Amino acid sequence: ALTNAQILAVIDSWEETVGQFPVITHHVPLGGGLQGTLHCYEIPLAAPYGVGFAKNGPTRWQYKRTINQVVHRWGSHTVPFLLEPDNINGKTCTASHLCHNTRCHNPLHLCWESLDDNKGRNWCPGPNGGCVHAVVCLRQGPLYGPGATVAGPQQRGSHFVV
Amino acid sequence: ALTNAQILAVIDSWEETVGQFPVITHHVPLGGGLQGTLHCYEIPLAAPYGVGFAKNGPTRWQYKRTINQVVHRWGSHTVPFLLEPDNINGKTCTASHLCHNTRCHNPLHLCWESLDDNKGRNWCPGPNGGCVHAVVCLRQGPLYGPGATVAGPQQRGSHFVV
Ligand SMILES: [Zn+2]
Ligand SMILES: [Zn+2]
Ligand SMILES: [Zn+2]
Ligand SMILES: [Zn+2]
Repeated sequence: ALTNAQILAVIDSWEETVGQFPVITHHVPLGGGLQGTLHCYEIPLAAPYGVGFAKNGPTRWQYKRTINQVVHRWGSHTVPFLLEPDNINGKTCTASHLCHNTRCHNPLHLCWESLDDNKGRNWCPGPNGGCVHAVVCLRQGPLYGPGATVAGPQQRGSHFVV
Repeated sequence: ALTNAQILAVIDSWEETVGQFPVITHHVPLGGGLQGTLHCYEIPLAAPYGVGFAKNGPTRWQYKRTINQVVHRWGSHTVPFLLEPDNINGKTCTASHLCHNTRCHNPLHLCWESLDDNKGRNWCPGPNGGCVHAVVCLRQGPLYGPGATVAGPQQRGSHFVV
């Protein structure tokens, strides 16, 4: 439908609008006890969201542009990757938040990968704690740690061996 | 509300029956380039599954016992933890497979924890690769690794900073 050149124009106007989103500066764990700073550019909570942006459900938004009378819509976080393959290993690529902040649309905080890869960064030790993700994590995952397991492997008799 | 004695009887009968489940030896990644050996006790693919066991949907089974003239049913993997709280402050406890093998019912391969703790093990480096789970993993998670990220963080202009 859209040529690569038209797509580039879409990504550029998207970057300009997102660049005006209010910035939140916060400190995050990088792994191994090291602290770092991130600058998230967050989409407003209420209209005005910025030209082309609109809510798309509970906590999702989409970017919409009408080109040559045809209406085009994209998930709000996906625009930076419109020229990239949209699947890998047979899995649909998703806009993954390295900052783990849903409202953030900073392209420096997003990557394009499968939902599984996306989900996993959540338990990742971080760039400074052992992260082995080829496209390195920006911070330690929010869910990383010992867990809260209430009961471990056990047996009353002697029927089993590990 | 079964007495403590009745519950012990349920676990004991469960253990004896699962103990007669065919034992499959799997060699799995431990992390750190090392491999280990696990003995999974797998529930048959079709009837007969074993005394007290029945299919409860796809890839799910139930264990039933008649106590005081009443049939009781539990998820086939939950029996080892019948004496433990079923939730911590509302957070539902789940039978988590440390061996990541659904058909396996080896109690030495199961732990009792929340869905999040359960999910996170999917990406753990393993017991020899840096696992930090309080209740240590028996192996490296199936999804652990560099991942397959199509595109990483990047911006075209200079509207953003990390
Ligand atoms: Zn961010
Ligand atoms: Zn990582
Ligand atoms: Zn097993
Ligand atoms: Zn672990």
